[PDB]
Amino acid sequence: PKVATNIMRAWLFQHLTHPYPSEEQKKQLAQDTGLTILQVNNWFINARRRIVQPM
Repeated sequence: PKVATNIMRAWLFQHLTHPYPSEEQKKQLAQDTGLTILQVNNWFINARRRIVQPM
């Protein structure tokens, strides 16, 4: 769980200007994390929603 989260957090911070992984990138992250494409996409939707949310 921690490893998977760190994989996607590292990718996110390396792509803050365009935090939208392509279909191929989603497949790479799913392989590295052990998550499905659906789960990977959900994690990034939530990440982008929480970044812009107010305090």
